[PDB]
Amino acid sequence: LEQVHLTEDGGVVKTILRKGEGGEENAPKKGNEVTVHYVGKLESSGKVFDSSRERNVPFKFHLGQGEVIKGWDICVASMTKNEKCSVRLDSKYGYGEEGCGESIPGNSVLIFEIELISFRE
Amino acid sequence: QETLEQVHLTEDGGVVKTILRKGEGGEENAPKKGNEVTVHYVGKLESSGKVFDSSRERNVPFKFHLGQGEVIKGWDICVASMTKNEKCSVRLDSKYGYGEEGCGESIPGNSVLIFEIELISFRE
Repeated sequence: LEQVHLTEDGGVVKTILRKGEGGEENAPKKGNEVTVHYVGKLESSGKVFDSSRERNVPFKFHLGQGEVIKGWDICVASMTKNEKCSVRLDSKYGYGEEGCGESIPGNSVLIFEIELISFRE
Repeated sequence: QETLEQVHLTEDGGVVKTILRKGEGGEENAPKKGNEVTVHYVGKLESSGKVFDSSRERNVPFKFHLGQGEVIKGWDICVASMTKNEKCSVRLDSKYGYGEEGCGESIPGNSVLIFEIELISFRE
């Protein structure tokens, strides 16, 4: 087991499933475009609400710029190339009391399996 | 402040586009279902005027595949109607946005959204 508490409130907890390359040169940096695959589920039901794997299209975003939910910017910033994790996000690090659309109720804990495939600038 | 034509893209008034800058003419200049489009956008709540998301602030154009349901419905409908270099303002009723649930701290349930969208480019 390695369950990394990335925030001190226990709201972002990254369980490492497969260790990445591990280097200092090996983590993305702020403003980098990252490429990931992910599978997102609600903790409450365990049901998947979004999967880039199902779409067969890797997801790209720019790190640390608020293009994704807070818990993603925190989690991905902690990953190394080829790392696969399962991250548990309290609602404060996801969509909060409001929720998001039909699939994510208010105050939902989200669990994402994230695999960091590559990054560049 | 110019008097600008509004283009209704649905029969229910829920997606209404105002062209601020006309894009390039022709069909070669309209994106097709499945194309990767690149846009800049600024999204605000109609009720308060608060900006909830802006690719312009990030200085990073946003890319998605058109017509796949990978963006809110009003975006699939609006961008399908644009041509290269068009800049528009589109008003989305919540049916075409985030619905009764809303989306995070900045988008309440049943919110009308206003997006300024610029279609920068697209490709297969």
